[PDB]
Amino acid sequence: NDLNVLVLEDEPFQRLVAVTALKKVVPGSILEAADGKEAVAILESCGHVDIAICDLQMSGMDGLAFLRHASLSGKVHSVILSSEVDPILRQATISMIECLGLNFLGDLGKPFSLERITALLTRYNARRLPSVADVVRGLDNGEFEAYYQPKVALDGGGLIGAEVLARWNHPHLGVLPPSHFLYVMETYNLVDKLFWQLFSQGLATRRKLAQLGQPINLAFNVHPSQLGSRALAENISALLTEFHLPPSSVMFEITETGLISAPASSLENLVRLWIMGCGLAMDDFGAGYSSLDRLCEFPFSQIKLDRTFVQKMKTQPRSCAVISSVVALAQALGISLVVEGVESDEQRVRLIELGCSIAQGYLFARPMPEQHFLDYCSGS
Amino acid sequence: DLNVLVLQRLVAVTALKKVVPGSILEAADGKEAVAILEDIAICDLQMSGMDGLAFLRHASLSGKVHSVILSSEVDPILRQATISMIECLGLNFLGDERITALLTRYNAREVAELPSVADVVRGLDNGEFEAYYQPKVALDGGGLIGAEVLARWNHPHLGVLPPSHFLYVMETYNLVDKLFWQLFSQGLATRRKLAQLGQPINLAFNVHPSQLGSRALAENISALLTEFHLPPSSVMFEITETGLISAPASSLENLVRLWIMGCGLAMDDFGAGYSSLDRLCEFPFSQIKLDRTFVQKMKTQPRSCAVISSVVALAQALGISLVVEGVESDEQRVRLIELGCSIAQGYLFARPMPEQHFLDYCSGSLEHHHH
Amino acid sequence: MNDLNVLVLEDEPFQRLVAVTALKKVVPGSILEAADGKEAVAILESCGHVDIAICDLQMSGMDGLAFLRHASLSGKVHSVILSSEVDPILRQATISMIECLGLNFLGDLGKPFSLERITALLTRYNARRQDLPRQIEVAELPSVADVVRGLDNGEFEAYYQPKVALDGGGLIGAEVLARWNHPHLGVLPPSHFLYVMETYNLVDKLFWQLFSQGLATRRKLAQLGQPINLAFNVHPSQLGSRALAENISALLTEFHLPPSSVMFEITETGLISAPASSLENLVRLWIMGCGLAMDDFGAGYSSLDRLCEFPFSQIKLDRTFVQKMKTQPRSCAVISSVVALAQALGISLVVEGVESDEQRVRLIELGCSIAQGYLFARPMPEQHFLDYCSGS
Amino acid sequence: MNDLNVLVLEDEPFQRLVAVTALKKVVPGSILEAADGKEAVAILESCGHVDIAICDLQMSGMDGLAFLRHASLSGKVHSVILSSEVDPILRQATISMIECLGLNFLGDLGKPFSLERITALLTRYNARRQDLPRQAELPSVADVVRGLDNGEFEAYYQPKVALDGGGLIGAEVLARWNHPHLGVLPPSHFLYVMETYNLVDKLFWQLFSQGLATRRKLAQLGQPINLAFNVHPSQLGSRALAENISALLTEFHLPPSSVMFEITETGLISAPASSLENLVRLWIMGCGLAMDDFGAGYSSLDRLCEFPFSQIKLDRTFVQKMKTQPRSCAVISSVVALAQALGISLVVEGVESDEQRVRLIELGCSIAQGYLFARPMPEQHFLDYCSGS
Ligand SMILES: [Mg+2]
Ligand SMILES: [Mg+2]
Ligand SMILES: [Mg+2]
Ligand SMILES: [Mg+2]
Repeated sequence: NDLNVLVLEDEPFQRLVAVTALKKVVPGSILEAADGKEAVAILESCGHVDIAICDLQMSGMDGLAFLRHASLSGKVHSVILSSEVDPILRQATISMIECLGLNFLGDLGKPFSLERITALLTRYNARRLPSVADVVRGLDNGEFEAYYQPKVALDGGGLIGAEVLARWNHPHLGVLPPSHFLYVMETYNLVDKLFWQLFSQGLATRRKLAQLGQPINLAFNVHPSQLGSRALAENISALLTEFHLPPSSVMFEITETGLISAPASSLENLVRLWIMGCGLAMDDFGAGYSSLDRLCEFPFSQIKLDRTFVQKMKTQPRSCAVISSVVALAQALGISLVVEGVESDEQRVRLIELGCSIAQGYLFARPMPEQHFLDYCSGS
Repeated sequence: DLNVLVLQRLVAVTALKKVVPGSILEAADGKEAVAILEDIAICDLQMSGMDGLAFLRHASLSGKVHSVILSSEVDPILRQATISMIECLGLNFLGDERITALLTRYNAREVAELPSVADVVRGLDNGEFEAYYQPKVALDGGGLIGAEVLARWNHPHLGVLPPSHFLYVMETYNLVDKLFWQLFSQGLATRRKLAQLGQPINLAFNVHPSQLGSRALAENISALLTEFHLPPSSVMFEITETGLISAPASSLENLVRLWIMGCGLAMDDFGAGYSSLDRLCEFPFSQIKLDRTFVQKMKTQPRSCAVISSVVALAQALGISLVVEGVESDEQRVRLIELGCSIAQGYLFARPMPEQHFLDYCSGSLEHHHH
Repeated sequence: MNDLNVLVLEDEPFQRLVAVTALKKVVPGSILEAADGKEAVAILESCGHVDIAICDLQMSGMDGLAFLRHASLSGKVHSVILSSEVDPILRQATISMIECLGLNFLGDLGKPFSLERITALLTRYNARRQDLPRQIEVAELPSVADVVRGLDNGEFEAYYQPKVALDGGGLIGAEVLARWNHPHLGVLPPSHFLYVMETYNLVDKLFWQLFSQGLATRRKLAQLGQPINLAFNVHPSQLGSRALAENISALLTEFHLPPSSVMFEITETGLISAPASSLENLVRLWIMGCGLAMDDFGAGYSSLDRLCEFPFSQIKLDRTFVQKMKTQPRSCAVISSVVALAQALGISLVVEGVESDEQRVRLIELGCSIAQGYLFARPMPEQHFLDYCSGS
Repeated sequence: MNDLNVLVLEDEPFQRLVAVTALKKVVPGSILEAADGKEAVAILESCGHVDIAICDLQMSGMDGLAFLRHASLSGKVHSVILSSEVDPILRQATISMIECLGLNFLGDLGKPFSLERITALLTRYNARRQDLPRQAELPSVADVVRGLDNGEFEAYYQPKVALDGGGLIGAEVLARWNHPHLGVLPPSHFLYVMETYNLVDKLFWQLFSQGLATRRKLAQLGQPINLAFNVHPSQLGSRALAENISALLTEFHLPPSSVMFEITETGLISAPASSLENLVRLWIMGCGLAMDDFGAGYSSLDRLCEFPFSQIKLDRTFVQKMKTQPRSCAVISSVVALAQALGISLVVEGVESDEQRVRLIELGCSIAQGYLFARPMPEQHFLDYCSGS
């Protein structure tokens, strides 16, 4: 009311029947393409397209490449498939449409039953938690921004470094945390993609900080799956070069858990980064069995313990004992320890009493976007 | 007749001008060693070492060094990783006078060893891996229905090698993807010739399970098919039943795109789980294949025959093809025909061949059929 | 949000520890732990509700799925998370199978078990909590103790289900099936006791009670000139005892019965999961001359190869195969392959769960020959069964 | 390339089936399956040689590392393949730890087994078949059963001492076989088997009453040295343990406080809650409790609402690693810090040279065991040792 449908249908009689069925039910314009090249030109100059329709059973490798064109244009919202999808590959097909960053509206067979074209229109406008399609589009569209949380010294004011955190400017929900997209990115293998957007932003921020005479070390989280990648280390350097920042300006964090399930060849990237001089933190330390055995076998330059140690100090003396033990450990290996989630002064002094040097939490600073951080940094 | 580059820099070099008979070059950094071109590179790898990590890197794709002694005895804790890191560049790793001990080791370096990681990375980089082709044939008559594309290494000293001598390496070092694209385009080229000889014959490529998780496998396959002006159905992709079991969660995206494109999809080593019949049901493979042990155990085991029968019925009821592997003799060829099998691979027809042998096999076979 | 309730089923103490440690950090509420069926059913019995069960679908020490089935009958469980992110092709089928139990599928946990991922699944749960069916403590799921006393008070009766030819309904044999004459709940099928008996090693006790009620009946049939063989289910655990085959033979002799008058049935999963030492009893029953049937068949072929000679005279197709015929027609191809298999081995095929005549005709069309199900005859107590066995 | 014997250890029957199915297609030889230890050991005894053991170090109903240790001593096993690619950082330690047993490590299998990866490991095996071995009389199951049924096991005692001085604090009670033919044997030659055939408990009640006889002597003498007895996880099962321990202490006129129980970290981790209730019961009774073999990490601390341990003991390997693995010194430091902050004692084991006695002092360690001070002794020697002090 009024919609804008684009049908891709090669076979001319089929085209004829389809479009004619669409006139009856579809309030609004309708466009027509006899192949990929003609459809990609209807795109090359048109506004929004509410629904794209094409036939994946009949063709085939054209239909797929089209949908990508549909995807790349940024101009299409939803998809109806003009053949019935096989029950056994239903979810496969939907998921495939959604990794294009298109919404799957539905499917139906030629010649179209008119009641079925209504069902899907009603359903469509009825769409007026984020979906897979949403995440992919958000990512293909530079909506993801880097946030910054400082690692400060507990005693004094301090400013030692920062953890780069992923946030998403949602056009309707606003700023969101990883739990609302990492699932999707994790499941569909977009983590790498997000990583490189953020790593670039992060280095740009690192430059502005070097321009300002600030030794703020920027720490990035690396997903274990990336650790298996052939050229991660070689790509991190190429960018560190392109940006004229030195290795040591920068640090990569990997959880203890994720390090457990990491791919056979993870070490090839890890020796790289270590030699290079990049700092390497083992994050959420104390999560597996052999935590102490791990530090032994890999020269991590930092250890981080998480929100729960701090919270548990007061009510649970065993936490204090392990905080102290860890302090000793970092102390004896000559590396840094960051204690996360400090929210109160009580907590802060206790940590000092125990021996901890670095912290993060809402006491000092919540995660911040580039500018608020830069301002924060101009001040210590 | 012996080359040394190295990169206190004077202690080892007078200790070298006392040892190595030949041409001794030298440089202070990457840039100056990269110019020092116009056999052995000794290396300090607590250079820490991005400069310590520019050097070896041109060196490797330059084809300008073969072997690497480090100028430092690194911390045993990441000695393995560091060795993997060298070798992964395609450079051989000798070690850390113990000095002269390894310089005559490899100036000399007979039942000889399995290839090193470095060996395999090199061969991969220097076009030494070649597609071979084994025909799928109509048991009744003499094919020719298709061909499987296999990987062999034209190793410079050892001759032709089967995957046992390189695939572990590539799997552990995430190099299988790189081999696949090499052999895939080789196979597409052969498929052109095959059309050009009037023999449209489907070619099947084995896909490694890890590859199915890769973001744009199917689309690349798609682009490449367009480049070679070949239709999707001239090509097939085979994945082992167990491989599919261990496959990444994203795998179905690639499989559905291939199916939708119209390439064939074969489930290879059918029956190796655990859920075999259930799995066939949930995905529409156009072909399943039996391991060669099924045909071998046909004399001893009435059971082997039974499962062949069962699978023959399974494929005919799904309207898909069945390939039986391991056909080594004529008596097992006729037994297979009683059982209702139709397509086969095996030594009786042809072991895997390099392109030209395969083409000549094809010509001959066509000529035989026409009489 | 509140006292979330999470039960983790994990066999392997180091995975359990990793998982539990991660859950403690992030889950608001209690984390419960089970290493085996016994802990798991105990935890279930004492709990009022279990909001999320985290389950590993292949364990050595526990059948995860069987616990889920039992759990679904309890009323107490909202949702399931799987800790094996396995098998892409079979993933939908695995989901639906969970969903047909009553259960809600939340997602899979990775074998990392990343804290971020965990909170996603919790937010996800928490957004569904209301829309989910109420948790009630169903009193119809007899407790372990309660099962244990029934089994000590002679209230388990043998029922008999005929196996018949598909064209006609001519009698061929029958399976003996366990029913519980529950003092106050009525007559219960295996859904209501078998899983408990399996988990507390009480199956062997049930088998000896039913096996002799059955031989009694087989004796009466012989006397009637009715050559109907009776088939008894042997659970894999029972194969544990080196003397099973010898105990079975002493008992057959005691009842004046030849081995050929009887058959034993083991599931495919059971046969697969048994140590070779244990598989030696089947070889023995086979040599004695008993029939042997491999039960709930249909999954693949690798069970054919466990033993030097295939000891089985019969194969039975899993009940679900008839239901899937319309629902998923590719399953007709498996029925065909299994028909072809049985014929090639020269053994018989039974197809179970035949309820309508439209199924009967299709099964005949596929080449099936012997069948069990509601369409022909319900499980009967002895006298109804005996009377049924007068009509040819 | 033929007549191999391959042993597959696999807990989980579908995984075992897949592996065995793959193995039969490709191995020229025999494929032997073991679903547990009871089966692994039996296959071991009948076998005479096993070319390759395929083994999962992370199983539920079988300890894969234990079995490999036992196989290593039998000298019947050449190579190992691991059925998991687990843990890239800890991989080199794992390989070394295996090679230190005297087994050649071949590689990992992807734990749904590929055919071409099997024949690869096969070609690797063949290449390495004639390599130089390494390192010894292993008694059989039958032998252990009769040995045990015939009172051949004796209690030995190892003092726990102050690292400076040599002051006596306590003693661990140890097991030794007084074997009719091959002499005095340590647990390396019997415990694994007892562990896997449900015989440990029987060994325990013998040595416990032997140890009680010795404590009671010490107590009549007014020499209060607590004796620590190792408890195996399986025994935590029987809910009667503590009643039975309490009843013996009574029979011997001793209080709970005179005695201590030791349990390994991995033992503690492997245990159902139903079992840890038993540990608590001993602690409520007033027995001492130690966690043996400590130092992997911190996860053990959080299994019970109350930590029931008064003592923590590091493994021999730590003293040993001090040189060839300097980083481990940090962990000792760390454990010292832990133990101290917890207000419990820390025992370091396997101290040989006074050189390494000095470093432990630096690091902060106080209590110890090892050959520097006193080697395990039979009753009477130990009774005299104590008399000195
Ligand atoms: Mg982090
Ligand atoms: Mg193949
Ligand atoms: Mg049955
Ligand atoms: Mg001890």
